[PDB]
Amino acid sequence: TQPFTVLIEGNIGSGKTTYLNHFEKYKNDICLLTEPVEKWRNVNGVNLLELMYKDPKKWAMPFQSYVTLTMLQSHTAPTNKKLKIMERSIFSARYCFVENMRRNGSLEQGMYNTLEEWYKFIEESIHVQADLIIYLRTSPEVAYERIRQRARSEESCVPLKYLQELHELHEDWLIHCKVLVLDAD
Amino acid sequence: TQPFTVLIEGNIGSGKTTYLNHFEKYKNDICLLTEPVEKWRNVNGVNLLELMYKDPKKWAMPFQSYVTLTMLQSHTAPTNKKLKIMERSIFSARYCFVENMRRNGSLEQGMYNTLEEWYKFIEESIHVQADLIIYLRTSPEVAYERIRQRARSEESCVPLKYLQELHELHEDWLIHQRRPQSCKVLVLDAD
Ligand SMILES: Nc1ccn([C@H]2C[C@H](O)[C@@H](CO)O2)c(=O)n1
Ligand SMILES: Nc1ccn([C@H]2C[C@H](O)[C@@H](CO)O2)c(=O)n1
Repeated sequence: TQPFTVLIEGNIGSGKTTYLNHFEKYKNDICLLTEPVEKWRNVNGVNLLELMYKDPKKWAMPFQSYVTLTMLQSHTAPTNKKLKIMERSIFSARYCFVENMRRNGSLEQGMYNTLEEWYKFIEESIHVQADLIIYLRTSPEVAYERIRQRARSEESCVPLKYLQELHELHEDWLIHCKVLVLDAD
Repeated sequence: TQPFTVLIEGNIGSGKTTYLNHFEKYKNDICLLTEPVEKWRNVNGVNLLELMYKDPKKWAMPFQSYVTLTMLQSHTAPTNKKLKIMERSIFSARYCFVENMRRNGSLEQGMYNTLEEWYKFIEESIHVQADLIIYLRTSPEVAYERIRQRARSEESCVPLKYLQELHELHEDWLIHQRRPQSCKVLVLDAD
């Protein structure tokens, strides 16, 4: 029992937070689920996001596992509203962020495989509500400027190359469920 | 929709496999779920059990996460039989095996916390069927002997100290009732 669901997808620095704020005035009639970064930063006093960025070969696995969980919690969360808008999803976690961490060697085969088994079990047990994806398409260099533009201790070591990798993965998934592409440049 | 469920608990080398085999002849009327070791040994060609034992600080986290999943799959698996018997459970994973890996330093705080968030979400979303626990109570020394008397596998180098740690945790849970079980425990002398 889930309302019409829109997912906001795009690279780091694609303006999703700014875009999602346009909907804040409609909170009375729309279910607005911000990406649970605050959950990730305080898993009982542990900042998994910081640990992942600081040491990905060690922390990519637990971090992405906790991402999967929190996204699943958002996807299945109860609301009486007839429209739901989600910042990101279990799908970008899987198809972009986990895939990239596998490709750059931060997730070893067995760790990726464990994450993959969870996704399979989720998809087999739960139909995940996804009616529309709004893809905030950017160029990696503009995304880079947006990250530096905002003070975020965690992401302040992310190379342009990493953003390029995440860009191509969003392109594969979303270009190469209805997808609406917006020029977020 | 799950039948009456019995969970077989106890240390490594407590004789659970031998004990579960006594029920094999009753497969027609009982749902028999062996501990999914074969799944753990072959996660797309990856032996997570071997990797965990060889390098626990690296592999305890993904291993126990996969344990959680496979146990959950067993707990929720469909059967038309009116009795189900399970070798181990999500509860021993949480209360003994994960707790011990946390205490010995193989699971850092953040990794333990991630595993714990999954357990919470599972208990809040799914009532896990558990009607009876049969505790195959052994002494660590006997559990140790059983391991060293059988064929070599991933387990075969676990120190006696590790088995003593797991023993006390099974006692805390199943005898002291210091973990939130609320379930009848039948203790058997598996020595
Ligand atoms: N599946 C995800 C989702 C988000 N992030 C990171 C990218 C940003 O740095 C931050 C906020 O979205 O979290 C991530 O590594 N993996
Ligand atoms: N949660 C669990 C369950 C089992 N095992 C191990 C103990 C045995 O060595 C092997 C087969 O039971 O798996 C484990 O490390 N963690």
